[PDB]
Amino acid sequence: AIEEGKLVIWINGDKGYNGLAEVGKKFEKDTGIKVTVEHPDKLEEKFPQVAATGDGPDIIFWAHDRFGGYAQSGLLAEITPDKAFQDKLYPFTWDAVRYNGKLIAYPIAVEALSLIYNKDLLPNPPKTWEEIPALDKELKAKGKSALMFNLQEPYFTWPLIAADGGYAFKYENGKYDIKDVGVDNAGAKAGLTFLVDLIKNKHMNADTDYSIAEAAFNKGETAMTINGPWAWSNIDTSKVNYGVTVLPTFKGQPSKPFVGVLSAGINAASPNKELAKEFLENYLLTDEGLEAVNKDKPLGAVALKSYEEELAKDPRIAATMENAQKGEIMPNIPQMSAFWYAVRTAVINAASGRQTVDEALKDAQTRITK
Ligand SMILES: OC[C@@H](O)[C@@H](O[C@H]1O[C@H](CO)[C@@H](O[C@H]2O[C@H](CO)[C@@H](O)[C@H](O)[C@H]2O)[C@H](O)[C@H]1O)[C@H](O)[C@@H](O)CO
Repeated sequence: AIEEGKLVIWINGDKGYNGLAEVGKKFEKDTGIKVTVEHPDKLEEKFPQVAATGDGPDIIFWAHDRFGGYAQSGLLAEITPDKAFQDKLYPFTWDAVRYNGKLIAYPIAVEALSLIYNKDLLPNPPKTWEEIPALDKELKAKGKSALMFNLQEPYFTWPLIAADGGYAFKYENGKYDIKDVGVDNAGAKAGLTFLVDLIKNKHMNADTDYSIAEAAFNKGETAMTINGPWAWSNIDTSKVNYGVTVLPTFKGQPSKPFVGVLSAGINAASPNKELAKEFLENYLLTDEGLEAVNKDKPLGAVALKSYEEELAKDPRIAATMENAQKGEIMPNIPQMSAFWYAVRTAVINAASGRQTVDEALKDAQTRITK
């Protein structure tokens, strides 16, 4: 039934747990309360299991969308940050941790796709998607392509599809309307058609995936790619001179990438909810706290305004946030899963010629609203 008087924190092995332990150290140094950081295997699957029996960690870190299912089972305590603290974070990040009208976690980091370009091949990247075909023609004359990115996952193609109007679920007043889905509308239609046209016109290949695109950019064969902060470390080793900027606009409208927010939830069965609040609010979500973690392993962009403004000195992080604010938080409802699978199938089929754009989207829409 969770031990009282200390804090047990669970965070994934690919995050800065060592850096976080540094924050726990200061917490114990000031309060005399011990903080233990653990990163068990398959922790996202373990948490709902142990938390269901009134056990598990006091605090759990994970992408915000997975917290919707946890909150649905009443695994997370409703947090109580005052207005002063709420003003400390970007407002859109608070939307990522709200379930059934209640705040159930503290936003920590922000991640979204950005346009990654090769400064030596394209020092002045295109501001619009419409400009890409002509650029590809010019680059192809050199044996290079203009753009290569993962076309197998809807997460990567959606930014373009949503640009002129596509959307997963209408987020009206604090909640998502599962009856209002925007996959089979005019905007999504135009976006997908543009994508399909790039393929038909030989500017992109329907088979291009993550690994294919990554190697191409890393070897200087393509001038641009679309990826997240998680991929930077795999480019840095490549030595290629790259930059990260805002995604291209389509029909004059900004691309709208989905946003993932690393969040920290408090176990509903924790008898240390107040200690958790103190740690998260006044130790972790401060410039000194986030610096400790970030310095260990990059968080990318962060939810805390003050520190983000400091990190933004890195154009890659600034671009990450610019795209995120123009994007949409990933919905934390069960239906979002149906959205991913249906749209994944629609884009694949439309790109291969298996389905026309109209039928692909209509079919996706019809299944998502079921
Ligand atoms: O290939 C590396 C990625 O898995 C990367 O995660 C990022 O990209 C995926 C998309 O492939 C994002 O997943 C989201 O979107 C897909 C639909 O395309 C859904 O099936 C997922 O449920 C949804 O989360 C992911 O959010 C994004 O971080 C790496 O894992 C990276 O996170 C860590 O190296």
